[PDB]
Amino acid sequence: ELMMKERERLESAVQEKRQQANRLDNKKKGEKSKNSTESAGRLGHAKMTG
RNA sequence: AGCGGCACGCGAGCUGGGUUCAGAACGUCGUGAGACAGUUCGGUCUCUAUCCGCCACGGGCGCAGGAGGCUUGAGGGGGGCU
Repeated sequence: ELMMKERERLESAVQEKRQQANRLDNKKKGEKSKNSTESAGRLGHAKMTG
């Protein structure tokens, strides 16, 4: 009952590949709905998404 | 009641609403410290311009006797609506 518990757990933290697919949402030309809130202009030391 | 470039023009010209500095809470994953382009309320922006560039006003020797006065125009700018 643990291998059907502690492996259902494992296949739902690989379910946070969703923040990979938001940069390419429509994947063709996503000038996306986060590209006006970046502050990443070489300074303002901020953690990137990758 | 246009489209586009000018380091997605412009912070040694000004603002700091946005997002991702330290505080705190909701949902969700984790036994746990913690975490999530998922949401929410708070958060320090620096008196003296050396050199090119620009806007206005000056000091010398020039135009081959020393001075006053009125002037032409090479060239360049502003103005152009409905």
